[PDB]
Amino acid sequence: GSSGSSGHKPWRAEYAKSSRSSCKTCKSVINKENFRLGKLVQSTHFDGIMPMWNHASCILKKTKQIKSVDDVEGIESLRWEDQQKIRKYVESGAGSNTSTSTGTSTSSSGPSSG
Ligand SMILES: [Zn+2]
Repeated sequence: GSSGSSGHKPWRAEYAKSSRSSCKTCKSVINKENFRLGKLVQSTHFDGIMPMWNHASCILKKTKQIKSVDDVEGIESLRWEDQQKIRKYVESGAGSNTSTSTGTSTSSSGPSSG
């Protein structure tokens, strides 16, 4: 795919228009009409960006994920309650019950089929 829009937000916000995608944090299906989050990670090799699809609640529960609501794209399209989950997460100490962990464990990361 071709494009030309300098600058790209790390996180994305938009209601899933399908139920084919499956979260990575919980490894479940993301039914359409739901608020999810996609962690865009640029690569050095030649390959279409891989948006890490994860329930908006699967990420917010984690720590050191989002810096500010400004980093989230399309966040203005999300429902009020949803938009709050972001700002109310980036402003306040990410995570609850002081539950902080270094990223996520490794799961056969490599030969992943698909
Ligand atoms: Zn999930």
